[PDB]
Amino acid sequence: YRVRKNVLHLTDTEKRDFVRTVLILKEKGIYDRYIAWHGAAGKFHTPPGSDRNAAHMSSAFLPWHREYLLRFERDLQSINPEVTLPYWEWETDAQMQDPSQSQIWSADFMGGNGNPIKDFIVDTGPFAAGRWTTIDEQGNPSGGLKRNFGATKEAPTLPTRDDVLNALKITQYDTPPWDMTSQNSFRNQLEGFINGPQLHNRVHRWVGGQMGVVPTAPNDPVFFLHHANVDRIWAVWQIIHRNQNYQPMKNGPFGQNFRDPMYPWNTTPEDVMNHRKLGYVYDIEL
Amino acid sequence: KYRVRKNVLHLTDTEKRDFVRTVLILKEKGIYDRYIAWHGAAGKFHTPPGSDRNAAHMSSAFLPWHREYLLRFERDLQSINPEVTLPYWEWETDAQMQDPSQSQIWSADFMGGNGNPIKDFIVDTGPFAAGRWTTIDEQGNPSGGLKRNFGATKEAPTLPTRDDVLNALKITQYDTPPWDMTSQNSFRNQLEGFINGPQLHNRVHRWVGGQMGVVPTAPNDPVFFLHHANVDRIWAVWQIIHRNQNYQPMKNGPFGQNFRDPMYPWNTTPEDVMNHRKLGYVYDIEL
Ligand SMILES: CC(=O)N1CCC(Cc2ccc(F)cc2)CC1
Ligand SMILES: CC(=O)N1CCC(Cc2ccc(F)cc2)CC1
Ligand SMILES: [Cu+2]
Ligand SMILES: [Cu+2]
Ligand SMILES: [Cu+2]
Ligand SMILES: [Cu+2]
Repeated sequence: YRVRKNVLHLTDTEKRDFVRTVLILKEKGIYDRYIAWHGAAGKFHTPPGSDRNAAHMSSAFLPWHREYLLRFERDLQSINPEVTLPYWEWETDAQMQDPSQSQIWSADFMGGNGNPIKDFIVDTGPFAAGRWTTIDEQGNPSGGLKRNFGATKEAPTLPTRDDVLNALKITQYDTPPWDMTSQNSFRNQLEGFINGPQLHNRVHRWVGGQMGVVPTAPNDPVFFLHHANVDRIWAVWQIIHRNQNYQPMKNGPFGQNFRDPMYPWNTTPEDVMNHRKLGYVYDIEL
Repeated sequence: KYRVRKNVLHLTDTEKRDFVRTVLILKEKGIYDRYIAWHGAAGKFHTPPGSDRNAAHMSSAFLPWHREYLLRFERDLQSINPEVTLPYWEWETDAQMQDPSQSQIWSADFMGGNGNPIKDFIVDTGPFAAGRWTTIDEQGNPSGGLKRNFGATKEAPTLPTRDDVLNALKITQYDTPPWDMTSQNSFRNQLEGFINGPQLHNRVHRWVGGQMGVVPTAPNDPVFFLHHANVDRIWAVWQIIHRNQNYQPMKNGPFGQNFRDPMYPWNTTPEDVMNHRKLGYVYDIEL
């Protein structure tokens, strides 16, 4: 009942209402809760000793962020019942010679790249320094939003459309030991550790700035449109592989299994396996 | 009103045994680690960023946060054993003793004893000793055992007394602006222990030492829950005395500190946990 559109197919009002609603949540102090939640899960290892955490590098990577975006979208609609979370189709932006000139990086939406003159501090758009305060790992002020498109050796370019399709061809959702080293795994493949960095992981490194590391990534509002696309690819995969379900169903590390509570919530992957059941849908399904 | 919360000294041998085992079950399942993480995560959620106030401490939300914290915890106990309830450690009566480190609460059948100076004060007695109990650090990585150092600090060589508790109950205002560590004439700040600190709640932490000495790793010691159960009790008693004194601020305080503001990392508000009886439990001193 709640359509989630593509950024390029948004009206000027839809772009305006979305941005404005985010700034309100920021002013209310609700936005910082999500920044903290994301960082808090990143240090919750399942189990302690492994490199697997509640939100990343394991099987719960996809359902966690789905619930994450869901709650966020719910807080959006508590302000404006018409606003929904759009998605950034970065696989299509890769077609451009220079993706930074895309309409998603316009001054009326997310702003542009960082300014090399000003330590790559974002000085354009509604989320520039002085109009948008960011925090660091410890929860202290950091001094502005940063962005450095394709300035990394491991990720100088965005992933391609072919990368997305090759990921959808995978049969298993995930494979043991449900981590960074999982092979033939759609979860691990979409995350981006298969000959990394790729896809989701590559996009983070590509954007740079706060998006470059896990604990500070949600400081950039593009984080939510990026994962909305990640959530879409997962949704499409479920539609293709109707007979394939979430893995592991159990006996994986606690907090990674199908009926396990996902820190820091009581929500289980089962509770968020069907995005239609959650009350939203993507425009490509219509 | 149906779930009695008793005193550790008033517990049977069976009740102590059942409680301890239940804690060990939650630990093995991986549920216990959630609370350690929750506590540490709120300690770095500053309200607002820049200030010394966090979601769980050094502010007005200190008391309702831990009440909800203990509430959720007590519920996870009953998911295992529906008869087990969370006891409280009356540290004010232990202060009466010549040596508090001799309380029956520090016996091998409950919480174990003090730390071993030979092995960096690692606990080697009780059900939560090294090898029977794994602990984690700030970053969420294994730390290698529980520590305890009773009264080894200059600013907290002794536990707080009954008079400290009484004098705190004599305070009229729940809290005062700027609703933080420097609040004066505040029951919250008093009971927390920043008034000539460390005192009361804060002093107990520093007294026990080890993981209990710092905020992010404090829940690694199961005594953390019996300690805050006593802190919650004193708060409950204060509410009974001053029935028309309510939570402050009702508004205009930092977000997450107000009466109807969600307490990170939950959606629970101080209003939702203002009446402990409505939460489904009571303390034995009320009967
Ligand atoms: C490939 C690589 O080493 N990285 C490490 C950094 C990481 C960044 C990141 C940030 C937030 C997330 F929720 C997930 C991942 C991307 C993958
Ligand atoms: C007085 C003092 O400086 N402290 C700092 C250390 C702190 C310990 C502590 C641990 C966990 C809590 F939930 C609350 C408090 C007690 C107060
Ligand atoms: Cu994430
Ligand atoms: Cu991400
Ligand atoms: Cu605490
Ligand atoms: Cu405490």
